[PDB]
Order: sequence, then structure tokens, then C-alpha cells
Amino acid sequence: MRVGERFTHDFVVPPHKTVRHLYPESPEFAEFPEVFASGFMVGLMEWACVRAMAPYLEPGEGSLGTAICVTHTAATPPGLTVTVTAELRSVEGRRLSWRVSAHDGVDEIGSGTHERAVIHLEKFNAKVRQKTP
Amino acid sequence: MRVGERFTHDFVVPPHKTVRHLYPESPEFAEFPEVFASGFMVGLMEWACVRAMAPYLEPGEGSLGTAICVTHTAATPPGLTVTVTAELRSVEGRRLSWRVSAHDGVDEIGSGTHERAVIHLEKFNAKVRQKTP
Ligand SMILES: CC(=O)SCCNC(=O)CCNC(=O)[C@@H](O)C(C)(C)COP(=O)(O)OP(=O)(O)OC[C@@H]1O[C@@H](n2cnc3c(N)ncnc32)[C@H](O)[C@@H]1OP(=O)(O)O
Repeated sequence: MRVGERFTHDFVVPPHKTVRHLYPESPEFAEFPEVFASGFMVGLMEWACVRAMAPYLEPGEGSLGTAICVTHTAATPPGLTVTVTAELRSVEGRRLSWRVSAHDGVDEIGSGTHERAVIHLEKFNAKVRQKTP
Repeated sequence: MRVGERFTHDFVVPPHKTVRHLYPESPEFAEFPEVFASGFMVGLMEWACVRAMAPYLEPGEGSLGTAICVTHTAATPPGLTVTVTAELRSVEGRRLSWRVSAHDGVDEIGSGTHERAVIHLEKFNAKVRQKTP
């Protein structure tokens, strides 16, 4: 990949990406504005950086999110399309970090940075099986 | 709220809180390890700061997350119990800033800062309604 490479990714927000759908088990979230949850916005931004990454993964490799630092500056109702935009700002071994921005057609809805770690799925799957109680 | 308010919030990670359940739409996420997604973690960290400001909100008040900045430094299969510790670190007007950090009983899984904005719910819900195409 090349520091400075950009990428872009679109998502029509359905009504089930609101706060209370992120955690159906939260009494508190049950009464939030029916707006796009910060958790999902995270997931989407990761999703974009995952997409950009894919053609460059070798067999048996994968990646994990290792840092997410974004603001969330407008709320996005269902029906809007969120456009995530993802520029590569660094590679340092297996560690890649991006800029992400998102908007919904109407407003700038947040931006910041995301870091991922390229992993070897077998080794990581085994550590995970090890702490599975 | 005064600075120093610490909550401590506890969650048994079920199998529907892994990467592929954050975005059932994503084929890329579909073949990820079954571990606790960064977005679901974000939503837990948030959930804790919310629980914690519930005593201090007037009737008709609510809140939204306005910034999230965390690491995700170890990984969590379903069946473990994640313990967020939200701590309140700045209060200025409608804006509260909280440290979150999260532990699954084996590893510290992620930490950093989260910002929320206190809002008026009926008023904010009309605005959302207006913006919803
Ligand atoms: C953590 C979660 O799951 S929820 C996160 C999902 N949504 C968000 O985080 C929202 C992102 N942030 C916001 O919407 C915030 O910027 C707040 C929290 C809306 C801050 O915006 P503010 O302009 O300070 O006003 P606030 O929403 O508190 O008050 C209600 C109204 O929104 C204001 N508003 C201004 N711009 C916008 C906008 N782009 N989107 C929504 N509301 C807006 C209105 O002027 C009105 O303000 P008033 O109370 O002074 O009349």
C-alpha cells in the first residue's frame, strides 16, 4: 500500500443502525434518538479500511482494529447514505493507520483516525481459543 | 456531575456481539474470528458513561456521544465478562469527557477517552425527524 493512498465507501443507513439496536439489552439505550449509533459509525469506518486492505492480504492473513479515534458531530437519521473516506497515512510493519471522514449528504458527521494490525489468522485463532473459558 | 465519578459496568459477552453481527451486510466481516467487535466495545464503554450520568440528568434531558478515542489491545471471545470502568474527567457546560477502559478478566482490552453532550430529548428528536428523508 502507499502512504497517501485514499479510498472511499458508501452505506445507506437502515433504521436498525440506531443506538438501541447496537445494544437491545440496554434499558438506557432503549430511549435514545433513533439516530446512527457511534458504535456502528465505528464499524463502518473500520469496514471501509478493511475493504481498502483486502487486495493486499496474503492467504491466511487478516487484520484487527487496534485504535479508533473519531468525533461524531452530526446525527444521521435512517435514509441518508453515509460516505466514509479513508486515506493511508502510515505503514509500520504490520500496523496500518488511516484518516477517516464520514458525511451523510447533508452534514459532515465526524472524522479522525483508525489503526489496524495485519494478523496471521492461525496464530491469533489459537490465542483466542486459549482464553475462551 | 463532579469530576471523579467512576461507574463500573459489567457485561457477559454473548455470541451475537462478535464482528460479524455488527455488520451482517459485510462479506468481509462475515469471515472474521468470533471475537468482540471494536464497535460493540465502543457501545459498552459509552453504555457505561450513560448509566453513570443517569442520576444527574433532569427529566427531558438525554445525551449523545460526540467523540470516542480508544485502543483495542487484546481480543475477547464470547462467554467472557467485560468490565468497563468509566471515569468522569472533565465537565464543561453541556460537555462531559470520560475515560473508559475495559478488561475481560484476563486482559485489559482497550482504553482512552469518550465525550458526551447533554441534550434536550424532545427538541433533539424533532430535529432528527426533520432531517429524516
Ligand atoms: C453515542 C450514540 O450512539 S449517538 C451519536 C449519534 N449522533 C451524534 O453523536 C450526534 C453528533 N452530534 C450532535 O448531534 C451534536 O453536535 C449535538 C450533540 C447535536 C451538538 O449540536 P448543537 O448544535 O450543539 O445542539 P443540540 O443538538 O444539543 O440541541 C438541539 C438542536 O440541534 C442543533 N443542531 C445544529 N446543527 C445540527 C446538526 N448538524 N445535526 C443535528 N442538530 C444540530 C439545533 O440548532 C438545536 O439547538 P438548540 O438546542 O440551541 O436550539
